Amino acid sequence: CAFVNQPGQGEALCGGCTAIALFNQANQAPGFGGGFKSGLRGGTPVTTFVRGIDLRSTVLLNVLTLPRLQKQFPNESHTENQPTWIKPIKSNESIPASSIGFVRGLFWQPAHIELCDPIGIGKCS
RNA sequence: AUAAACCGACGGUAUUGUUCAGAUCCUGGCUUGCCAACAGGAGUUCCCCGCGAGCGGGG
Repeated sequence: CAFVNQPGQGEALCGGCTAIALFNQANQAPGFGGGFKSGLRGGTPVTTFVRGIDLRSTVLLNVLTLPRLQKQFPNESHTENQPTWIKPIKSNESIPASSIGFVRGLFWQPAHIELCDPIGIGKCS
């Protein structure tokens, strides 16, 4: 990578270009090893999305109807519908599992990282 | 001056040792190469000399 790739893609990042980085890192990438974790599907998980003629149609076409939604994660009673950031990961060795819930699972980001202070008016790298 | 540019897939290695291809076997029997023949035939032979139809001496 250091040999074959262009430098300076990481100088400066933005609201979008960063948020996307964070989500992508949490779900679709396996970094960084060494006592970090990747969740929940695993590492290198693959996505499958139905596509439409327009982003609008597309984003909806992959939304889950309330009952189809209800069938998969209904149990609810042991719900947590609170993101890692709203309510934190319960520290170490837990276990509990299977009670992740409708929301807290999809936005499950276990990177456990504090994004540095924002800066500047200039181009996104 | 192009997912380009700058850019080794690199180094070390016996395929080795033992081994008759052997013993037996007629290619045998029958045929013609015969008939005719003066080695005929024809003096051009190119140049110099000497003595006269020709004769010598020279290349």
